[PDB]
Amino acid sequence: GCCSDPRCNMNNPDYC
Repeated sequence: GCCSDPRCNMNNPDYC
């Protein structure tokens, strides 16, 4: 889950 990761969430607007 990309939403759980702060960096993933921030850099992946399509993912989360």
